[PDB]
Amino acid sequence: VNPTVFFDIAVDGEPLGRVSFELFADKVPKTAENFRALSTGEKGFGYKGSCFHRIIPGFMCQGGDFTRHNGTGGKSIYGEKFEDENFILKHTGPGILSMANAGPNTNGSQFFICTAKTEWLDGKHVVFGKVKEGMNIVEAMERFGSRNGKTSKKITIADCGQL
Repeated sequence: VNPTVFFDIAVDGEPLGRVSFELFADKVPKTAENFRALSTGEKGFGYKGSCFHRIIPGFMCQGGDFTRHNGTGGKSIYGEKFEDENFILKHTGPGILSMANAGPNTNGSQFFICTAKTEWLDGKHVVFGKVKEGMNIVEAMERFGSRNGKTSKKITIADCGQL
């Protein structure tokens, strides 16, 4: 059975709500496992306390850079980077969870939650989960973004784990 993980989101330290995600371990097991373990922190590092550094309304919310907090950092549980596992799943609409990258085979810890259909990313970014509960909370987060992606308040993962 596919794992479910949660993020409790805060805005300038104030609780906003919870978003949960189904991870598609049945189709992208290596990529799902990376996100799962980073969400429980069981390897000794992970997403708890990290921020969403880039939020563009009508496109995506990007996070997962727990080492440099700005899009230049992060690392996977397999090392600094890992390969594109497959591209079976596509960017079909809001709620899709997909890996950020900087070229072929450069997955780390950064990810994005789509808030629109982003079909031009198909075959370039590995899709590995979807929002299960709390899409309304993603929509609320999105309002703190801007056209250039800077956030008007600090959006953090106050807690996270596996359900």
